[PDB]
Amino acid sequence: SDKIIHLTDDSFDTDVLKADGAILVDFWAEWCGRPCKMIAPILDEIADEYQGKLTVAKLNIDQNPGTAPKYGIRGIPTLLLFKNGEVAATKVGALSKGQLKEFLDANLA
Ligand SMILES: [Cu+2]
Repeated sequence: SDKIIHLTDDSFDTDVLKADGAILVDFWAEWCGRPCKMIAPILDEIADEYQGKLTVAKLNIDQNPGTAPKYGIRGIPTLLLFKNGEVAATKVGALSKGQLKEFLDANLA
């Protein structure tokens, strides 16, 4: 987890919406079991691998309850890709590294 911005509702406008470039935000909570657990190792790899192309960040919805409403998240994990203030694309549930790389490659072009 060294490269992964830990977000709060207070920091989201600054860290995400005012940032240059792309950032992938993982919405999660401790009560999400296996599907959240399954993507957390892969995100450390992606954050490493897309260094300078993309920032990965996590927001725990329990501890931070006002963000997922403004973007309509129904379930966790949900991954939202932001490019310069805007939602470019959404991926819901657990997925493999290979299909997470397909989602980021198609959208960082
Ligand atoms: Cu790390």
